[PDB]
Amino acid sequence: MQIRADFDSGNIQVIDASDPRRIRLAIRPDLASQHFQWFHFKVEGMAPATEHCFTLVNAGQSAYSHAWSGYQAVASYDGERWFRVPSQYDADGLHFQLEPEESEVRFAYFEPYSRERHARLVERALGIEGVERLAVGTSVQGRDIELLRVRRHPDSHLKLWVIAQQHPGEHMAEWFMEGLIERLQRPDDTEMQRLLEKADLYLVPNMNPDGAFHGNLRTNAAGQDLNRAWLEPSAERSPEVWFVQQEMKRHGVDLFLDIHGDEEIPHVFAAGCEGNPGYTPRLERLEQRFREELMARGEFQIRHGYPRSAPGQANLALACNFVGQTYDCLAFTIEMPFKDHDDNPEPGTGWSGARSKRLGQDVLSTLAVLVDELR
Ligand SMILES: N=C(N)NCCS[C@@H](CC(=O)O)C(=O)O
Ligand SMILES: [Zn+2]
Repeated sequence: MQIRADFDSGNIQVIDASDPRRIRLAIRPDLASQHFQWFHFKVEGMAPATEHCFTLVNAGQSAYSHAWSGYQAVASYDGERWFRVPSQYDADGLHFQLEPEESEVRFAYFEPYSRERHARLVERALGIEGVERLAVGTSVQGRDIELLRVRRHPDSHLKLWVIAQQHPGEHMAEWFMEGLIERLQRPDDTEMQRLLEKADLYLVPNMNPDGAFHGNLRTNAAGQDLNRAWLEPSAERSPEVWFVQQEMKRHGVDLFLDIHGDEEIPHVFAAGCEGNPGYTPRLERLEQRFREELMARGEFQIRHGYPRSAPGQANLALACNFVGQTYDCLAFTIEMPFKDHDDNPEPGTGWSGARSKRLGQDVLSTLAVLVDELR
């Protein structure tokens, strides 16, 4: 058989694939940083009625190695239908098995979102009523960072910002954006009519095109963790973030959602700004309102997530905290799992692109209810 990762978001190093029950592979570190966890490769020429056993030998050295426990790898014969496969984790690494029904199959850490799909999403968005490309940034390697604006009423006053995938390996993030944008196509959507009569949406489908294309997990091309560059952005080292901050300064922000994915926690959740020195009772209540309304509508919960920050101990280098404090607006880091959303088990696919898309649509419903309370 032959294994390769010479394509968009591909990531893998082949050690030995001469024995179907002893396939050995290694995950490749980011272009310019030590991080790694995301993997994506294709296998071709597999024999029929044959059990194939894979091992990612260096999983123990990954960025979040403790997150491998309970994680099931994703696979697909066509690149459209993705399914989970039996996986285990021990000192030897991550292992997964499959008796392929076809001669070729792909494996990935999560259902991938290619830049080609990104182009299609942008093309689709600009064909929707009220949608325009407000601005465009440039990544370290010269790829577009589109900023889309949804404005259907020339007298609205609120600016709701949603950006995604600052960390390239968190592909569920742009899937979330696809769901959000596709909902805008609906001819008769009363909730969106109400929301857009009072607010415009500022959307950034992908914050790290270089990292995504190169199959990176954490950093942009220059090796910078974009979500640690908000306190001191650079047009040279973190142009992706520098771009967004300039646009925010000019248009204003009344809501900010930073879409991410968490390797360890098998639950969808949101991390707020309770650690901000600028945190206020107003924001405390708004965060409560958002979580409650979203939990009542989508696959979202509150018990599991990151620990809350002690008063005034937040790291302002993170987008959620920086934007929330700089603009005194409701702000959250939305986190979807690489595993499953255990509250609603669907083992066959675990968390997926489709469920990510749905969460995006349910978030829109939540914003529609809270619009009059944002300011
Ligand atoms: N409150 C913290 N420290 N993180 C939550 C926001 S995103 C976070 C997790 C993620 O990357 O998904 C990160 O930027 O590392
Ligand atoms: Zn992230």
